[PDB]
Amino acid sequence: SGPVPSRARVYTDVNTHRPREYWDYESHVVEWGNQDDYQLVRKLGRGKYSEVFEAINITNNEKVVVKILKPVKKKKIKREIKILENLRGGPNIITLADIVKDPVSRTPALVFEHVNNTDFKQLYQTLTDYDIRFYMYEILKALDYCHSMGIMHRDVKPHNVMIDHEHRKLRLIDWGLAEFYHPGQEYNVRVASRYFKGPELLVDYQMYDYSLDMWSLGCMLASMIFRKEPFFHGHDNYDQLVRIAKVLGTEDLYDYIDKYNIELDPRFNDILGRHSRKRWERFVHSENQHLVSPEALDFLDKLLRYDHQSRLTAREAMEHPYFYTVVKDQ
Repeated sequence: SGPVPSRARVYTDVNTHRPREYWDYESHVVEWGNQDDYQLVRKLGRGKYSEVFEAINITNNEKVVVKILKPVKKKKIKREIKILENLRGGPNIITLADIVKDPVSRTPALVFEHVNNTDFKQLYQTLTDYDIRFYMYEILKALDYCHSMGIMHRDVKPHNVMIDHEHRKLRLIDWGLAEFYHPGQEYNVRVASRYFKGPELLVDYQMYDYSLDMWSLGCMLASMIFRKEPFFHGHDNYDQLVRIAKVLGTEDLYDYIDKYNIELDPRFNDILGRHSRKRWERFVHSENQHLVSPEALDFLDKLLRYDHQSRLTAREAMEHPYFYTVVKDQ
């Protein structure tokens, strides 16, 4: 008959109670800043959709990050801009400062607050048990904020978390794939990076919600505590589900597709097979011992569920025993 509907357990109708202007991004009017305000200093990186530069605001000699957009549908640019403006001032959310027309690409360039960051390459190297708890807690603040505001990030992974370790300061960035949550809406499943895609995305269940972000956060945590980056390292979208299935087992997977009456791709038949659910202990060795605790495993288990309804919400996560010691400190 087709798949069973679903709604977010939390923040279900927040957008419905807003004025349409809040989520009706297609009708947002960009008000352009002055592109001569900013002088480019050096290239920071290349994205799928942007070139990223360090720049100076000459009017006030402050350091900024400029994201020059590749050509993309104006719809998508209005979205990102709208989401960024709705979220401004929220905890650990990157601040958009200005928006300008690049004279050379004739495309938008978003201008962000500068964040002096340590590379997750050289960072997930040096992190103590406490650091991970602290930063995950900081990420959860950002995710509970943006979910409470009717927005799912849809691209949570280590690249999108900026940490200034010297200042113990964290920002969730790259809001380019983020969407407004509406009960009943069927989303594109071609979001997130492979290693971070929820099972919902992999079996093509379009009526997903904020809980997607919680899976992704599970993948990050797994890779930090067990020191295997990325944790679920599939070579393509089908191999990804099989890698998950090999840890979480096939019984719950098939239970999941059953509950939601999901029609599984015939390609998946010959490859999923039959796998038991593994105990987390099998990833604990002497190099990662000091980051793994019973608290940490209980928490990770509660994030990494096929059934998106059963995963913790950002808010429930934040009150898990794993964070008791960081909560007391603040």
